[PDB]
Amino acid sequence: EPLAAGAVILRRFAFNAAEQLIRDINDVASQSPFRQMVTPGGYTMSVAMTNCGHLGWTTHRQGYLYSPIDPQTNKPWPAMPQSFHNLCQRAATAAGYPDFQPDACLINRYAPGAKLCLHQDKDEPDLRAPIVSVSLGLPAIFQFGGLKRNDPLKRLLLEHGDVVVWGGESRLFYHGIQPLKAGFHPLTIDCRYNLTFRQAGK
DNA sequence: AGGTAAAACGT
DNA sequence: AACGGTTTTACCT
Ligand SMILES: O=C(O)CCC(=O)C(=O)O
Ligand SMILES: [Mn+2]
Repeated sequence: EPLAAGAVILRRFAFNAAEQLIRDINDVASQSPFRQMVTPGGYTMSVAMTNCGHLGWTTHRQGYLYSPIDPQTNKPWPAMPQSFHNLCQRAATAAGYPDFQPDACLINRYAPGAKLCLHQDKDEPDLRAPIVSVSLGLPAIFQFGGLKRNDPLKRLLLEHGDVVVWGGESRLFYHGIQPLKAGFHPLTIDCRYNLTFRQAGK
């Protein structure tokens, strides 16, 4: 059984590419550091984030925004690593989205207990473009629902190297990550990373 | 009028 | 601890 209409999980798709992806996460973070963003309501997110590529997802007092500039450093986000772009392209093609051209990569870091409450990815103007989501390190429970918040949830363990792609009919589906369980991974030591690729511009 | 804020406590 | 209330409102454009 596939995940949803226009959605698929590619298990261990990024396993072989993982070590290089993690080196490149470190390189990106050396320029635009991980930070826990503050919601408009004034709460600090448990997930630490940074971005690469032309546009980066951020919180602001007025809401959420994709920006070409890191508001912390006041410099552009680091360029999207070739390893990121190549993996994303291969995953998108395998998932049935061969024309996907991302211009934005959000890098999430989960410490033990870190979560991402059920939400939609909707800050992007071109809804024809899919989401490519790459898991690295410690395993996490991914929630995948429907168009409405109360739509029944699928719960899927996402392990190191797993790639999830959604778009088309499932593009605006609610999804999230349950509080991360503590553990060890030889490549990340004590955390989970996630790479979320999007077309956020035109 | 529609979009977005909640990507964030009680049972 | 899975589910759902809150946005059951307050501001922008
Ligand atoms: O960490 C994940 O697997 C999901 C991340 C996510 O939903 C997001 O960054 O919008
Ligand atoms: Mn998301």
